[PDB]
Amino acid sequence: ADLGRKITSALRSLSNATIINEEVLNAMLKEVCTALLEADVNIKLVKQLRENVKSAIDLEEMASGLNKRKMIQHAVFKELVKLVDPGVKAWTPTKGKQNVIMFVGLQGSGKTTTCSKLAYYYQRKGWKTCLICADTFRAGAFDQLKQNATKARIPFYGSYTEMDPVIIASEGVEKFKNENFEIIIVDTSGRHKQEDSLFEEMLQVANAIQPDNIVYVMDASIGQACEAQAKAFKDKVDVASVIVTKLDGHAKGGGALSAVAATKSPIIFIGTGEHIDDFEPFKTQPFISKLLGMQFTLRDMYEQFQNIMKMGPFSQILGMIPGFGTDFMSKGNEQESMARLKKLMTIMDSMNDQELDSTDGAKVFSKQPGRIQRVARGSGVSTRDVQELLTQYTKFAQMVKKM
RNA sequence: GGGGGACCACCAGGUUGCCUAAGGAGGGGUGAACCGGCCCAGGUCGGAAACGGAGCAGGUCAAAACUCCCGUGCUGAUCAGUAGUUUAGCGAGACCCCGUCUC
Repeated sequence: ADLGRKITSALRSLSNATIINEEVLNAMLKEVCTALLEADVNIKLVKQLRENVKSAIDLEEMASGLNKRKMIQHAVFKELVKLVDPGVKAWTPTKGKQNVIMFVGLQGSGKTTTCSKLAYYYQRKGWKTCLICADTFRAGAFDQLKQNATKARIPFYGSYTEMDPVIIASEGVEKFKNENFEIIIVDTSGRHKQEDSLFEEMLQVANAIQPDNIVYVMDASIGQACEAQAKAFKDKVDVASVIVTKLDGHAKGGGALSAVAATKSPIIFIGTGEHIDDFEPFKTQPFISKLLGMQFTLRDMYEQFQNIMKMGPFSQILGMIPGFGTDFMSKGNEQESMARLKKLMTIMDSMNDQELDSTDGAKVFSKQPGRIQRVARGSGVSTRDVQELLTQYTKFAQMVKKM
């Protein structure tokens, strides 16, 4: 979210000036290239983007009569497309039946986190996922995967110390082909801080099973050293994809994105932190756009809050829409405003059908002050917080019936 | 957490009356608004945890209080007028005819 501010500052530097000449475009691209280099992005490819922008739109030829800065922002957006993502969306849905997808990461790339949290989105969309943990050389990560996975009702077939990921993955697939499942995600192990050594075993697994998709997990902390690895990743398996993880902990994600774009592949999923909810599919060009340029009852409010928290996760889509304004994007590192909503929902759950189905619950609570005091017995929140909720509901209903 | 006393309200259920014009050891419901108990999701408090406390939704009633019905005794009142019994006459009159007389 820093690169968008740095290029929005470059757009504000284009605006509010009465110059327009080649020097302003030069000084703006001098600030754009500085922002890309401070991300990580390679000065050769950035100067290639710059000379492509100049060869596309010079200012020596006269397209006489022209609204400016709009097609300039569009050309900068277009060249940042023609480098970050190769175009239209990478194919996210569930690819037919039984969906055998392989995952190979790196040591320290949050293999357990990615392989745990990718299943929740397909389970919420309505697709049955099954994880085969062939992480044979990580006995502790077996226990972390099981402790994080038993809260999600997922079957598991895999034992300890068989030393054969081929046999473990094959017996996993042939046992999850029993109850007619749909997605089979196979999580393979780590070795040697992988030089050239696990790809032989992964070719053995692929020759044994013949999977459908192969997705490799990459980090944002590596930066411009992703290229030599990605050459091997895209020469050994052609039909394969990337998941770039760990964005909020580093300032070097754009360099990894530029390395993947220079090695010419589309990216399906992306990770944005350590929490469960920090994964997003790719809406490629609108990600770059959102980055650069931005009778009502108590039961009715409770059900609308149910619908809003049902549209809950969704934060990179719902929070980056034009028309919001400045002074946001942190709100105290984004946690408590989503957390207190469930608390207010339980304060509303401390009400009965009469209070929730009456016409004006604030008027009913003003007529009967013991109804305010009855919420505090079962919600356990303070009566002051109940009264603050009722004043917020009163102002809310006033803004609704005036709205 | 382990134990010794003292007091209040009630229930089951066995004997009962210095008790009634009658006083069921009946059934049901709310148990709300903080004022009965139990199980207590989520949450909160204490704790490093195990776990435990106050306990909300929700469910529950042999045992806080309230209320309804049946039975009960007093008590007005309604219904069918059911029940088993209680003109005529007289005296005068015009003209004509018949005789007499005179000129």
